[PDB]
Amino acid sequence: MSARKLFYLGPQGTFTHQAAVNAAQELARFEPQGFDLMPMDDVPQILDAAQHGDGWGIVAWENNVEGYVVPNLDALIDAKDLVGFARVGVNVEFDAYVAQGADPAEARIATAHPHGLAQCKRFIAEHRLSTQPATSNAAACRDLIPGEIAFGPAICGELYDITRIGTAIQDYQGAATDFLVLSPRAEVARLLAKPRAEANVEYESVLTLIPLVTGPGVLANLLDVFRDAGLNMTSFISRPIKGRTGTYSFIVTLDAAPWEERFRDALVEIAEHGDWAKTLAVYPRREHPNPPVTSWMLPQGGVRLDDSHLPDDWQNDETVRRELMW
Amino acid sequence: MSARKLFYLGPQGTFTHQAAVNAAQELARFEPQGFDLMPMDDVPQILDAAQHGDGWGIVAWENNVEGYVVPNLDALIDAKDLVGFARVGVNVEFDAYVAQGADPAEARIATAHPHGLAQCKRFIAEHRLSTQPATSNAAACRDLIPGEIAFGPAICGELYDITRIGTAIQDYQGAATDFLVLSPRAEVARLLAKPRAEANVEYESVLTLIPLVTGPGVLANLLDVFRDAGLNMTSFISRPIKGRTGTYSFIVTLDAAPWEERFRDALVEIAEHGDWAKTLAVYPRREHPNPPVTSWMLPQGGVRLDDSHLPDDWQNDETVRRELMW
Ligand SMILES: O=C(O)C(=O)Cc1ccccc1
Ligand SMILES: O=C(O)C(=O)Cc1ccccc1
Repeated sequence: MSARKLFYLGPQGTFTHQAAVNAAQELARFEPQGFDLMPMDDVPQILDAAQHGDGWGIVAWENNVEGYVVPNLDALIDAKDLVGFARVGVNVEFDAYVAQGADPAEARIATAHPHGLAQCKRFIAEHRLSTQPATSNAAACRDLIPGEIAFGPAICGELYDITRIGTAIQDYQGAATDFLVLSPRAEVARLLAKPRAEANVEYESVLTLIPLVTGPGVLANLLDVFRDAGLNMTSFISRPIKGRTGTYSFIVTLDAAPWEERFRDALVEIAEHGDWAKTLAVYPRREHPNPPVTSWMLPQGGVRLDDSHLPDDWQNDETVRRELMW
Repeated sequence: MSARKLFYLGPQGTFTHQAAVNAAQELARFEPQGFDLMPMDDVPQILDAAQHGDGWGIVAWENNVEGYVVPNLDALIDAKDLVGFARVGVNVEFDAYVAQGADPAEARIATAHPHGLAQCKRFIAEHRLSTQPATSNAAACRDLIPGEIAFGPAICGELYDITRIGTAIQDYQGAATDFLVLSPRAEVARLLAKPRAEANVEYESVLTLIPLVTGPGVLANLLDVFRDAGLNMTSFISRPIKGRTGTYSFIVTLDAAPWEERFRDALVEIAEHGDWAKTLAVYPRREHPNPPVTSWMLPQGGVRLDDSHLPDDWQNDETVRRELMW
């Protein structure tokens, strides 16, 4: 009858804690009696407790500015019995805090994890603060005393007796981390019985593929399979297999559920070629902004030709030579 | 007549400082009068000074455990006039240090950047140390006083009056970061005149490609071009174009120089399709370990069939259903 435990990277107040709160909200219907959010010291302990069946884990997956959390990716790849079934986002915003009762004019020190101080340079500038490092942004907000300002997640203001003096004060606008919720596979299959039965098309999957061949053409031959099946991808990365340099796996995120016939037929083809395959996550399809190509702002330099009216002798232009280095 | 300046992420003692030392050695023949290694506060300042023509920059590129340094990747993508021309590695090993004259039995505190303490857990355990955070591992070794042990790069022992008591004491064996050396493009083209003239095949390139089309098949059609040209890839990642979600660029690392005819003909084809393209780096080809496929150790679970003798009704095996979630 107990609350479903949701294990996240501690301590209390981290962005991963916020992710757990968000997850508990979106997943409320799966666990009517609610969730018990439990901080853990690290990610391997989270996976272990999830895989033992004590509850669900939530782990940072991808940030749009910093990329994948590669150790988490690698750990999920090699888990014996976990799969992702929800993907939740947390905007990376830092608030500024003082110890309750402390006067902000008297703060001379900014405290946060060094990566947090790096994201709040302007604020530190504008307030003439020195910097002191903390083990985490959250620990900084926990340990606040007068004469300091801590930078941390919005959630810290809920958890500790601290006074918010600044909201979303970080330099960069628009960074966000996505997190996956993880559970043993049989449990998830059951949770997915209805959409699987309804052949619901509104799902995304994350898949790892290892063609057991090397050399030119291996990835092209693989991806032709997804093309010919009409499967759209939204993220792709190559990784070594278990840190071994010179080995190659591929992790794809696609706009399909593995029960869809086109997906099924792709995987049959890939598996019958001998490639190793594993589905790492299946979760409801997020709605992607689709800014049109004609509105895409391209990076500086580079070569771009008008495909319907090509320039003459374009291959020898000095600027082309520079950008392509040929 | 001066030393060539080499700008790296400060302060003195960082792994990036070690990378600069390594770079100065491998590149000694380009600058007979030697190098002046200059620490800078951040990467954008490094790129700026490189692009202004004050000297060369060196920036962290990819770590095998943590992946690409995505902000560095993105910054190079958008530079107006920089290209990489050397790729140097630094093994991630931490040494343990005490203030000169201090007795190691009396150390009660370990100091490092939190990511450094996280990589040296066992040592901290085995020595009954509490932990204190520092802004960087290097800063920890700089600021050493008795009763502390700092964890930092080998180079710290050269730069500060500190006594090494432990060598490569970190938990994980075998992590390494590669760094790129950057310079304006005309300068690099000149540096590459000989191998370009000799049509030297012993180079690798990093390339960013942006097909100006969306939907299924876009990447497959692109990569078919590299297949048909016999170009082998060793790394691949998708990225948003300038943080914009729903836009897509691709960054490939390949075993060819852009002057090679097969490479040239690939890029002609890609450019005449309308895709935007930019070469981010060209540098001597590193020798890749090529462990044979039959020796590849695969991750736990997953589906792998014997391609020459397939199992019967394999698509309905309970274990298959679990690993693929269909
Ligand atoms: O080819 C497709 O499926 C596309 O949508 C392009 C793509 C491919 C892989 C990652 C991101 C975008
Ligand atoms: O298809 C090839 O070129 C391969 O070598 C496989 C591959 C592709 C992309 C990144 C790493 C390996």
